[PDB]
Amino acid sequence: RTIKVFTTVDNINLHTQVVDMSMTYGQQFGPTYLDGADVTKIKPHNSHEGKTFYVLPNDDTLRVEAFEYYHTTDPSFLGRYMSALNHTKKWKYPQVNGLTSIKWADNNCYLATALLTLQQIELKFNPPALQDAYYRARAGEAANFCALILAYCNKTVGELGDVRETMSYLFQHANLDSCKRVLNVVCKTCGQQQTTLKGVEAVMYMGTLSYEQFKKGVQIPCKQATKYLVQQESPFVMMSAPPAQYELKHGTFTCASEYTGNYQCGHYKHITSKETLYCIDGALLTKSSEYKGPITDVFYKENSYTTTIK
Amino acid sequence: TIKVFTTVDNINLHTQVVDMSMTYGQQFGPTYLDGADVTKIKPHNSHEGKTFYVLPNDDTLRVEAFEYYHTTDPSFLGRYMSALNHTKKWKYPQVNGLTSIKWADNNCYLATALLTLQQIELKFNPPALQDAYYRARAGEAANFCALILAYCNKTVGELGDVRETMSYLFQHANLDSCKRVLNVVCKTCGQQQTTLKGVEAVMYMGTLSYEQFKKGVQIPCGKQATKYLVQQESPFVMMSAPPAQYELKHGTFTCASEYTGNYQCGHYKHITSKETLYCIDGALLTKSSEYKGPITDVFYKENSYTTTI
Amino acid sequence: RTIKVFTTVDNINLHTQVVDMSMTYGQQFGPTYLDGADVTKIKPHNSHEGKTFYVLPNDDTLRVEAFEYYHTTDPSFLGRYMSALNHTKKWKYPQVNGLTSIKWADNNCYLATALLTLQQIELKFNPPALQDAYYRARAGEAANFCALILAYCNKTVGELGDVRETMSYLFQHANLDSCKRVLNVVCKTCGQQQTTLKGVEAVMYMGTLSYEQFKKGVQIPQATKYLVQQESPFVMMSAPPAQYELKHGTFTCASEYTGNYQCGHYKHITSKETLYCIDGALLTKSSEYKGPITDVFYKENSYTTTI
Ligand SMILES: [Cl-]
Ligand SMILES: [Cl-]
Ligand SMILES: [Cl-]
Ligand SMILES: [Zn+2]
Ligand SMILES: [Zn+2]
Ligand SMILES: [Zn+2]
Ligand SMILES: [Zn+2]
Repeated sequence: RTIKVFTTVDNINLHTQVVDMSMTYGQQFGPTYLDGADVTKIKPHNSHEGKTFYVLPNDDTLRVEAFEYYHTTDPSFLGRYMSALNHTKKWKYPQVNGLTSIKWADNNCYLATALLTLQQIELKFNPPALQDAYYRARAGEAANFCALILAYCNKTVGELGDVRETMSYLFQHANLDSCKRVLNVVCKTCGQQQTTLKGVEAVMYMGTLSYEQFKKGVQIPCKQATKYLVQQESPFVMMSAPPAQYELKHGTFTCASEYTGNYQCGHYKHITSKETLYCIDGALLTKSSEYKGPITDVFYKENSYTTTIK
Repeated sequence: TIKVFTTVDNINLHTQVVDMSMTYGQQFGPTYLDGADVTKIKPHNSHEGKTFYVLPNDDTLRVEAFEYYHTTDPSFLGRYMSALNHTKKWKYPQVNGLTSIKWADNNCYLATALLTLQQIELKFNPPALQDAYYRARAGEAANFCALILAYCNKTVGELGDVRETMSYLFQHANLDSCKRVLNVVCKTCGQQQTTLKGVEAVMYMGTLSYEQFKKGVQIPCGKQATKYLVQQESPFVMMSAPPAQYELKHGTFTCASEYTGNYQCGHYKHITSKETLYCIDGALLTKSSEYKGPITDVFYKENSYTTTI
Repeated sequence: RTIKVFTTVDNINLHTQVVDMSMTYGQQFGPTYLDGADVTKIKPHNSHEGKTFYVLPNDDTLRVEAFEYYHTTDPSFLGRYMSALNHTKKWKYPQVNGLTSIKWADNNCYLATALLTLQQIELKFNPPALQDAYYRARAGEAANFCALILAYCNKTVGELGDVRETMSYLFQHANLDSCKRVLNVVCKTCGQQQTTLKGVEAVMYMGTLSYEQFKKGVQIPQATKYLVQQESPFVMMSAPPAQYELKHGTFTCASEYTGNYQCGHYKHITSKETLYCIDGALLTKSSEYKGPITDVFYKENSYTTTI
């Protein structure tokens, strides 16, 4: 006695199947999932009739569809995505001041901070899987998008996390090709040193948080040199620096990432500049005319910059 | 070959003659020795006449398992044995009459559950859980903990919630004959009374004070309303609320659950009302005439209540 | 279409292999690793030609080589070592005041504290795998050594840890056989009680941190406990974390512990020309130190009491 169901790797190309009720899913399909739940070792139930089941690439049709949708060969990917998903579908994604956040759960403050930021910067993912989920995230269905993020960064639920690290991995799969930065390092001894970055390395800097400062001058070892921004072409810039007490002034930035705690007691909050300043702490929300605290990331809007130096 | 026992329940022992060359796995599939996964190792000497947990791989063991555990989930044993392998190394000291746990692997929430379960009238429907619950009260609380972790799909080290844990456990408790009746009075939308049975009858999330729950509580309807208790029939009630500063007065409650810390830095302590107030913090024990602190659960003794409203 | 690679369990006995490009590694070898990375499920790539791959003991040659090198029959060992390794190779091991530390990651403060201590106390591992890695640790390549420690102690990455617990498991595999301690407990009621410990139990004590005090007298259920004879290159004095003042050059190194439950942090203090506090990649100096200490290591050759 057999029933009718669907298998897929992308949840777009559905493949029609007739499962033997006695035999388990695993026997027939190998690794098999039902909205994250690993159903490899259980046997086809009745309620399953005409439901969609994620399976592993175990033929050429599914090996293509997978790579086409996910832009990855890693045969562990689905496993960890489905694992991640099984948890993230039980997380709460409340609307907070227009934005999909996450109620705090499983040290996920860094995923929340990522998710709030991604809704406020111009960006387009190269993988369909990521672009699709990024749309349905902004809507309010951000479970999938989170699972994919955890998957793409090889993180697991409960694992501690870094916003800046996560943004980096995600910007690999963003279309940032036409983004461009030009930096110049002036020592009176060793002369000049200019660099021309494209892609991810064009938008991210680790050293200071103030973008205005980054244009004027920044002191570094070669004794000391002067680093400044020559040309920036990108829709945003991310300015990261080791967490330090810093005053955020309204409307001088897009959003920021706060980090209290030191080791495994570390917590990210998200600050966003709107009509006034809002601090998004998962499901909780504060307002002030100005903000002071340990900031580690700051995002700034940009179109085209050129410096008035030499 | 040597003589050993396989079982799924550790009650029906099945006599076996294991080939010394071949590993356990080859002969039995997944095989465990007090939690330790011995699927890949070969029968040793010291094993003679020891009891080994195996997976349901025939109809005798498929029945015994479901009869004892009240679940068909073929991952259950795996996670129970995994859990067990750790919990058998935990310390379970007696603290003011009660089996606690020395702090280990973020287990403060299991400790708090365990201390509570010893102070509220309850009967588990699964034998596995009832059996272990008896041997827990005695002092052998390793198994009971493993089963709790198992039944709640938690793993060791995983952060935990007392209230969430109690809920999952009360699913397998016999609470059928428990009954609650609640009434919500708005001057706009009139009256609204509800008749809950089972788990939903004993647990409430909103406020900690049981006395206040009988008088009145304010909630949204585009207006706010008045919620009060009409009838309660159960041996205890659990009053949960988001952790908040609250004053515990001696002998106005059975036990409580305290929660300090915010994100992954959260700690549960257990407070119990006896001749005075005792705070059980794993293996540590304090006493005061009164207590003030962030409480999130309070348990109250009850037989039968009816309101004069 | 096939390429040439090497399989091994010890990375000393290399076994030459010709892998089918279509089939994955797993199909051909079972569990297969490339510097920790589990490559059981991926197929032989291009870059791999003439690289060394860790495999599981799946014949008697590799079952011997493994036990010879690791001194353990636990058939899970390599799995967890390679798993551990896959993370520890991404950790930073900076030099700090002469010593290989670790930048903080995955609650690893206790591994850092162990590692800093092991560089400052005379010790020899019985497993080759551990001695080999302990040399390459002191040099600066401490990824392997850490993986092996995590492996040998049945810990995983991110798992919370105890310095004293870790030292114990490690001293099992240290050659401490000729180490010896003699303790005497004097009650005016129940008379005298002396004990003769050898091996690991000879160097470790849980009760107080002061070695000088341990020689004079210590009160227990009361009675008086004192050290009669000590023969070992170091002693470890552990006690539940408590405020304690460290005086320069009265000890080798210590272990600090702030925090209570899962918020606990180990720092390492070392006595050199002055006092240095190693907190992973961070470094402090003071003329004196006061803080919650739980372990203190002392240099010793041969002690005998005048009591
Ligand atoms: Cl947040
Ligand atoms: Cl507790
Ligand atoms: Cl350290
Ligand atoms: Zn210069
Ligand atoms: Zn109303
Ligand atoms: Zn913490
Ligand atoms: Zn005595």
